[PDB]
Amino acid sequence: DYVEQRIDLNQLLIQHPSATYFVKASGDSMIDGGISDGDLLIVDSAITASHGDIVIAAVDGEFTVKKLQLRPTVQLIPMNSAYSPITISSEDTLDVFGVVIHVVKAMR
Amino acid sequence: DYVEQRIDLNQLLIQHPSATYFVKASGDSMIDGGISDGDLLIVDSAITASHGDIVIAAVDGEFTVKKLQLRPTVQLIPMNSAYSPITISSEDTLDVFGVVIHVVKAMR
Amino acid sequence: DYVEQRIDLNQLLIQHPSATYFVKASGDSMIDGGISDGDLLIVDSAITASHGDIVIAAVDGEFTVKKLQLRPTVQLIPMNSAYSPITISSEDTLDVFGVVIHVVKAMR
Amino acid sequence: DYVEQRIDLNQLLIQHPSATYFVKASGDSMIDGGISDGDLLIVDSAITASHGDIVIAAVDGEFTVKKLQLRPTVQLIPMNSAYSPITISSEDTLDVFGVVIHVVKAMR
Repeated sequence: DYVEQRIDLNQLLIQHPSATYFVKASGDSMIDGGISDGDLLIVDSAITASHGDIVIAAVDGEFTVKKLQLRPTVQLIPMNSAYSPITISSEDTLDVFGVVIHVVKAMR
Repeated sequence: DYVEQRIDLNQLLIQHPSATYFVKASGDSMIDGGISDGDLLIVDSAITASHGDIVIAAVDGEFTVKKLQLRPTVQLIPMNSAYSPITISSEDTLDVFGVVIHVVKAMR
Repeated sequence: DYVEQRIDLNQLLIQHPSATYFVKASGDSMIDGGISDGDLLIVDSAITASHGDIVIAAVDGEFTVKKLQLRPTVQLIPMNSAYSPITISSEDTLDVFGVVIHVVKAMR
Repeated sequence: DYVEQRIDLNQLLIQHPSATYFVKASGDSMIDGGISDGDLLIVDSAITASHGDIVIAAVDGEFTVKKLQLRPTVQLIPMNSAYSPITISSEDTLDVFGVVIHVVKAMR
């Protein structure tokens, strides 16, 4: 007879469970990226950030969810035409805490 | 000492696990709604559809993910200015298979 | 005198009316099975799928009408020599929505 | 003759340099604790949080600097009579990112 394999979102969405956590998006600096105020960002800290990845980082002691740009220069760029990029020069401190792998949007 | 309580997406996102399943969105008839081609739609079939809910439905034997409109007339309307609404008259058969509660977008 | 008992297709073809629905076949992956593009598949969801039954299922969020194979391994196999079987391994999710009990072919 | 051994703040203040970072304090929910808006909090993530420790934590996806209370119940309590405690029940998710070991106040 057939057996219904019940849905398991951790197996489907999470690769490294012991290093995965969720951060709630704030503001609309990343709306064009699909990230809106209130959404859940599933963050994996066991994977190393690359050019293009959206990361949870701390610039000069302040956290933000931005798109990592390593070339031509290290920068944290938004995905909203109204916001401006953040350059990471030598007097600044960049700290990446994980790569956002999924965005969970609620509908009701 | 303190002990970390690991993330559990099922507890966080699913209410009726025995009647919840995921459908993969197709095309872009629902982009303004936040649903894009490829996204996972978490569907709950244990809740009854209401006006405004985004549902997985079959109209005349063909499946679709659309927004249910019961007033002023029963219709399945997209969320893309380029697509047109579907009226459900008496010669047509509507069949709702569940309400989309969350959209999981991947960021790689 | 004789009384003509008018034809009633629901009584003749449908066993569980409250759980029976119709899906329109797509493509020709099941032509050898007698299912062709456009035909109506009368689906009963109140009956549990067995080896050999033709089912409406969702594999990784995508719907299909295929023949259920449980032995020697779970597989969704077509009925067209040109199409290839689908194995349902542990990283995959199978979801059966009902057993096709009849096929309605139109003639004009 | 005598040779002066220059000051080194890392040797003096940091124990695990590979897991130490600085977070800039926000608001005044922790003023009685000596932490004021703008101060640098030197955070060590290589040490496990205990009752009484001031930690950098994320409750339901939102970051905060609070005092960890494990007894009688797990709570995140401020150090400002005007703010109220945060209980961490089962429907809530606590995530500790490190213990604050020092507060650097600037005098200009």
